[PDB]
Amino acid sequence: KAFDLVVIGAGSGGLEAGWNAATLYGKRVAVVDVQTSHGPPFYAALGGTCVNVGCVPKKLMVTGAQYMDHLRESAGFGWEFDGSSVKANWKKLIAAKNEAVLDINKSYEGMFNDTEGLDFFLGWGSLESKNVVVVRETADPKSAVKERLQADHILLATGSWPQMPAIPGIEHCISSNEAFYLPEPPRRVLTVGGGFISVEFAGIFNAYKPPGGKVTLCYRNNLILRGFDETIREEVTKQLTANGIEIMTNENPAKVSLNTDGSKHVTFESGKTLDVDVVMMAIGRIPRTNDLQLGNVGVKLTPKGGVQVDEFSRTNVPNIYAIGDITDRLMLTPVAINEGAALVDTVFGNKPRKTDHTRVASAVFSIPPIGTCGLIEEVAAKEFEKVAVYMSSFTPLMHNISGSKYKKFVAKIVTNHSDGTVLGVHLLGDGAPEIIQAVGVCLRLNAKISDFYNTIGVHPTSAEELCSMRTPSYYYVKGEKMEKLPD
Amino acid sequence: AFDLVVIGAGSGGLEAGWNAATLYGKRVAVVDVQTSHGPPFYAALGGTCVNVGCVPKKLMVTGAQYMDHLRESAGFGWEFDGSSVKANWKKLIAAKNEAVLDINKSYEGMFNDTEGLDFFLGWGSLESKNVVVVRETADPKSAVKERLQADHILLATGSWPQMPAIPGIEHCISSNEAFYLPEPPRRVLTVGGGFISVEFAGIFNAYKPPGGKVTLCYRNNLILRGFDETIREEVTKQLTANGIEIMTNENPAKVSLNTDGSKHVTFESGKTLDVDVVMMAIGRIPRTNDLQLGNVGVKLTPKGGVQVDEFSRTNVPNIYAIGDITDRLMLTPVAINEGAALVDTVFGNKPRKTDHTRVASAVFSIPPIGTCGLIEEVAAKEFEKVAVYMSSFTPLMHNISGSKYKKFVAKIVTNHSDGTVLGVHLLGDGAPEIIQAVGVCLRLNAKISDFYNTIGVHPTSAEELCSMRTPSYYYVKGEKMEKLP
Ligand SMILES: Cc1cc2nc3c(=O)[nH]c(=O)nc-3n(C[C@H](O)[C@H](O)[C@H](O)COP(=O)(O)OP(=O)(O)OC[C@H]3O[C@@H](n4cnc5c(N)ncnc54)[C@H](O)[C@@H]3O)c2cc1C
Ligand SMILES: Cc1cc2nc3c(=O)[nH]c(=O)nc-3n(C[C@H](O)[C@H](O)[C@H](O)COP(=O)(O)OP(=O)(O)OC[C@H]3O[C@@H](n4cnc5c(N)ncnc54)[C@H](O)[C@@H]3O)c2cc1C
Ligand SMILES: FC(F)(F)CNCC#Cc1nc(-c2ccc3c(ccn3CCC3CCNCC3)c2)sc1C1(N2CCCC2)CCCCC1
Ligand SMILES: FC(F)(F)CNCC#Cc1nc(-c2ccc3c(ccn3CCC3CCNCC3)c2)sc1C1(N2CCCC2)CCCCC1
Repeated sequence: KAFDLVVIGAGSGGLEAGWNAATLYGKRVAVVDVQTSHGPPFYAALGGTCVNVGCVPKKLMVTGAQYMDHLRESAGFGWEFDGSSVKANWKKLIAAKNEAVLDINKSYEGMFNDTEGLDFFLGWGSLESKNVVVVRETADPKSAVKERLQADHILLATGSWPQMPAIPGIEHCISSNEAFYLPEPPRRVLTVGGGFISVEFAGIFNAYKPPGGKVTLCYRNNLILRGFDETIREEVTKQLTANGIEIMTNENPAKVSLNTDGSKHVTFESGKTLDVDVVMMAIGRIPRTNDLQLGNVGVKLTPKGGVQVDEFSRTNVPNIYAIGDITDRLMLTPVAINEGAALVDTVFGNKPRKTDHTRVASAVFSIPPIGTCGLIEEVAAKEFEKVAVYMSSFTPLMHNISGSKYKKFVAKIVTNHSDGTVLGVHLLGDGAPEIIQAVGVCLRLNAKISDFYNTIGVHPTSAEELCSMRTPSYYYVKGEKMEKLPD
Repeated sequence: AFDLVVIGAGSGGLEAGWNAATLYGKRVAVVDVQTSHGPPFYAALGGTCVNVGCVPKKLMVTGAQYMDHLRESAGFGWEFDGSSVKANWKKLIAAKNEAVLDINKSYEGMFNDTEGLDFFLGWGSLESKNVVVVRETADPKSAVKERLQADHILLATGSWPQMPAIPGIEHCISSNEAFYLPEPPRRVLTVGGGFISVEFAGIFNAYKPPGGKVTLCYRNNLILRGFDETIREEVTKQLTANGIEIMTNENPAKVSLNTDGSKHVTFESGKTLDVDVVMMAIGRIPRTNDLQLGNVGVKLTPKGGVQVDEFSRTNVPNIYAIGDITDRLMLTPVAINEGAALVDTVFGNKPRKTDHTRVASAVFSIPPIGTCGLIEEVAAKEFEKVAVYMSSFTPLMHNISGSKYKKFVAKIVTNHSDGTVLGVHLLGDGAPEIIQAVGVCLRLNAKISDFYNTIGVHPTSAEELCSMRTPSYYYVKGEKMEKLP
């Protein structure tokens, strides 16, 4: 079996590369993955982490969680019903999520069956030589060989995996993988970590918890969501707290033990203790390099765990490439897709293309959600002499009527004040993920603040706030925050 | 005397008045017929948008969307006593009224606390080229309250619902009265295919009592003329899917009262229909009749609008007109923009004119619409080679929500000679929020490549705009075809 391209990992980046190479350039492509559908024992499968245990199921479950707010908020608009009859059925949510993910799994299987020159191989891929991918029954190099795929080009696209801390009792904890299949919703749950996964699941568990429940989120440092706009970091903290979620900053689990009833007794480094039914570790994700036998061929890793690549996704070994989370840069599905498409254009279409990793728009599906693109102000302050910050914060009108007055919308714009170029936009509130997409197009066009405030607004929307800010709220000159420019 | 007298304390009038008083310290007078919302005049301090337009409409559509939320929650495991569910229209209106009144009071405070900015209650009209007379009523013979001497006069009285001349028209309401119905109508007929008719059809559909039915009729074949045709057809389907009856090629010919107070509607086709409310939403016309424009010779357009040049100047020197009274784009942000540009031009020697192209707008139907720029059939007449990029899909949540019919539609129209985006048209939840930043993109003359080379935000409906790289069909010399010749 001799192929133009062998892809290890049928995920976001791998599938884009395979589909493009086969359909746009008529190449013979083989793609390897460990399962054809979502779930245990391997969780990720055909379609990748995003489809199976990532963006897709997460979005469906956050959507379900939002109905706790919708039901309560409907009363302010005249909707009446027996509030004591409201119950949330977790099994129905999981079952419905499983059907939707499975429909995607089945669709991708049909893609392979019907696309000439695009073949799927079930098993574990690893590097035997520079031009041979071996597929084995299990991740263990001692397992039986299923196929040896001769490859002119090899693409490593195995994604990432939850990082689990080595504390006593870690075996009593779960990761996001298992959270997607919990048989019942935890009455008490501890989500460990300050990143988007911990925050998003905290909102899910908070909505579906049985009566007398409580969600606690802990984070080793002082403020959650490191890397996001600081104003938004503080606001989501308040709006999470306002919805019943306890946030434990400057705390970190030291050990976990079992109570007689099966619940978990958590002890933190500070000495505090907490009894919960589930402990979900979401402290990070690390590149999935352990099963590929990279040493057989000499593929180098970076000082971090990621496969080292240049801007064209080339490793140090000729004709072996790597994209997506395994490179440990921006762990986002659309980035992996773009890298895979650019790689195929470069290798097979003599159209050199490289992914732009700046000005990438992204979102956090907390409740309310975050939408962001570009630099935060403290980063821009170290790269530009004069930086201006335009800021607007307000409780939308519907939320004064709804009774959720804590739901303040935040809109921030960071600019290079020398010429007004927009460096970053940061949004908190309903619709922020949908708003920020086209803002990404604006930033690619090097839009200036005047391009925004001279655009006529759409009324009434939250987005029009971005076109209503023409005077900076404060500045950073040579890195120093100040309300007004010197002179 | 006054540097500026503004007739109409609405979107454009208040922007013009506020800017002139605070940015240039000019002495400004503003006239309006009411200080707070509601009958008999409905519009008041704050304009149509605040009192009987964008703001209350948005609140009431938000309330209407909960009918879908309550139903769709079941697909995600939520249950509750469905038989205990009631949509309390009176609570909605009461909540809406207090929100609008709070805005009325806010503008009331603005006038009291801003020097050089004064408000006069009454009906304004043109006595001469430098005199605005304020009377007690719209009747030109009613008692005079004030005579405002003005170096500059701004006409900003907005528009008014159009009503057809059919027997029994008096028994029909407009959008004005719809905001104050004491009870939600069990059976309602909304007349017209425009955005007001569609938006209120969804409001009435959500709050109607048991056994209710919303019917929308339009005199031609397809509602929402002027919007993208793919969206026009898909909106029709999704309105039908939610229980709204859409009567195309039908037009009321007469209305009479039944013995129970309901209305008996006879159509031109001979069909009949009994409803509790008939809402006329066939158009909006410039509100010029009460101004006595003949006293000074302000010329009107053949369609009834106050004729203005690019800087909002009438044919009479030092008399200007902005907003819906000009019969251009009847949008609040446009009126605001025209008002600010006028003041900058007149009182700041910084000539500014409003750009009326590539303006983003929205329809808060269920599902909503977001649009900016040209539709393809207009572009086809204006450009030799036009490409249309089209994508339809079911958002993830609607695979399990129980509303499979809620397709999201994304359309991009470009000048295929250079790929310049000429229009973007969206249908589905989030479209109003998505299209705002698209307006910034069109200002920057974004090309289709600028969209599909931008990395998407996943999972969102908006990322579909960055996923269309190949045209679905073209227009060449106005001729539709799948492939180029
Ligand atoms: C809970 C969660 C939520 C997320 N939400 C979002 C979001 O909202 N937006 C967003 O942009 N990103 C999100 N991400 C990130 C996104 O899922 C990843 O960045 C993206 O899936 C990376 O794709 P990839 O091609 O690098 O690898 P993946 O998509 O992870 O695909 C890797 C595939 O390789 C397979 N594989 C692994 N080892 C082998 C082997 N030896 N042989 C054969 N196959 C193998 C796996 O089964 C897997 O299917 C989320 C991630 C998580 C965990
Ligand atoms: C139901 C509905 C929904 C709408 N929704 C939207 C939307 O979502 N988005 C959007 O952009 N636009 C919307 N519009 C349009 C928007 O309301 C108008 O385009 C905007 O208000 C125009 O403002 P203006 O300054 O032209 O006049 P207006 O804001 O209408 O103000 C005119 C004012 O002048 C006063 N007046 C009139 N005659 C006299 C007189 N003789 N003397 C003194 N005062 C007088 C009136 O009382 C009124 O307050 C909607 C309109 C309606 C009817
Ligand atoms: F939520 C998700 F967004 F994740 C859902 N998945 C998105 C997708 C997809 C997709 N499905 C394809 C698909 C799916 C099924 C298919 C075929 C070809 C044949 N079949 C099955 C046959 C049936 C019946 C005949 N009509 C076509 C479908 C293609 S190709 C494809 C694209 N991607 C490439 C790889 C990643 C996704 C192709 C390029 C444009 C964007 C989407
Ligand atoms: F539809 C909306 F809901 F959006 C309407 N509200 C929008 C607004 C406003 C606004 N309010 C003002 C306002 C409102 C109240 C004010 C003052 C100055 C003094 N006051 C009184 C404040 C007192 C304080 C005590 N409590 C009573 C009110 C100013 S000035 C003003 C702005 N425009 C002015 C005219 C049109 C809008 C100013 C320029 C930026 C846009 C908004």
